[PDB]
Amino acid sequence: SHMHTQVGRGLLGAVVNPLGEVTDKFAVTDNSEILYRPVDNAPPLYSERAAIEKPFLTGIKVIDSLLTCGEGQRMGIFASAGCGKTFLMNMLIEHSGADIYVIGLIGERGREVTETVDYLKNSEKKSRCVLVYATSDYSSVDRCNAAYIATAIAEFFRTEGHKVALFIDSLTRYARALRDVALAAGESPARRGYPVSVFDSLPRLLERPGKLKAGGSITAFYTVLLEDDDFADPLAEEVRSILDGHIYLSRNLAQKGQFPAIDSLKSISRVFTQVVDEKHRIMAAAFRELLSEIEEPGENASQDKIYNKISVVESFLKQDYRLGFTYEQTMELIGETIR
Ligand SMILES: [Mg+2]
Ligand SMILES: [Mg+2]
Ligand SMILES: [Mg+2]
Ligand SMILES: [Mg+2]
Ligand SMILES: [Mg+2]
Ligand SMILES: [Mg+2]
Ligand SMILES: [Mg+2]
Ligand SMILES: [Mg+2]
Ligand SMILES: [Mg+2]
Ligand SMILES: [Mg+2]
Ligand SMILES: [Mg+2]
Ligand SMILES: [Mg+2]
Ligand SMILES: [Mg+2]
Ligand SMILES: [Mg+2]
Ligand SMILES: [Mg+2]
Ligand SMILES: [Mg+2]
Ligand SMILES: [Mg+2]
Ligand SMILES: [Mg+2]
Repeated sequence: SHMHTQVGRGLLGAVVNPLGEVTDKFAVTDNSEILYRPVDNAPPLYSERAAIEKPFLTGIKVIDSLLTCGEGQRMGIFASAGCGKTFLMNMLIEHSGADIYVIGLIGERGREVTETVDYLKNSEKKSRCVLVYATSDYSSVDRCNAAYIATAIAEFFRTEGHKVALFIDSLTRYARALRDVALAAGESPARRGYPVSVFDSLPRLLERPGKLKAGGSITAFYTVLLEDDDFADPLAEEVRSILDGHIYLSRNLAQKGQFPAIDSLKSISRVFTQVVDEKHRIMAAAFRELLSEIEEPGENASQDKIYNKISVVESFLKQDYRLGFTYEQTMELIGETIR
């Protein structure tokens, strides 16, 4: 729906339901600025936008080296359901360096909200974070406003000059509420269940981040559930065309317990070239080649030479949920791999 919510620095630390009223806190802020603002703004004008040049730093070896984000980039995260997803999302909030985090949970169960709120309660970031949510027992309309409230909230801190990270968990549940609305209103399913309206409403939502000439950015990570194929779920093909790339979490890698379960084969930052230097571009392309050739101890046979590179590769890609690496560390460690 078309609507107004609360924004401001008073909301830092807050949990916000799909109306706009705080229902819990993971932190207490000393500021109490609380303006009332529209939930459905338009994207910035092409004349208002900065170019994407400086990286968004996550702290996660495998994205900061091979899928570097740009401040103001809009990134997909494609994952089947589970922890994998929320393991990666917890790290982005932990080991990135954004000024503010706005997190929008859509359509999950109540336990899934509580888990995020407990995560937040134990994050040093907790004072820089806002959480909007809509569980599955709320209505289609309310699930769509969660997305809008959370963007709306991220938008305020952007005109106040902050570098903002935005997370929408399940775009595919945004979009499904979006359609149950359109079908309630009485509209004809075009594409595979979905009124043509939802796919013209999508660019408007997704182009409201990121970076502005006046200073202010919203880098936006957006989740997409993988349940069936590009024929059966139209979203993935559409979301792919509108966003600036995508991290693919792998079931195969997860089912072996490689975490984070990122298939760099299937992932791309579309702003890579323009946010990392030519040093990087090369070393990164190196490593990908390496990965390709590993496909082709235990413990004393001179096969040893194999196992010890698999194990620096596997050691580089794996990361402990508590550890953030900075550019240098990441870049050093990747150098130490291809020599
Ligand atoms: Mg609506
Ligand atoms: Mg950064
Ligand atoms: Mg890593
Ligand atoms: Mg990055
Ligand atoms: Mg998956
Ligand atoms: Mg999983
Ligand atoms: Mg998952
Ligand atoms: Mg984690
Ligand atoms: Mg975690
Ligand atoms: Mg995420
Ligand atoms: Mg803004
Ligand atoms: Mg948005
Ligand atoms: Mg940003
Ligand atoms: Mg989907
Ligand atoms: Mg598709
Ligand atoms: Mg776009
Ligand atoms: Mg893309
Ligand atoms: Mg790659």
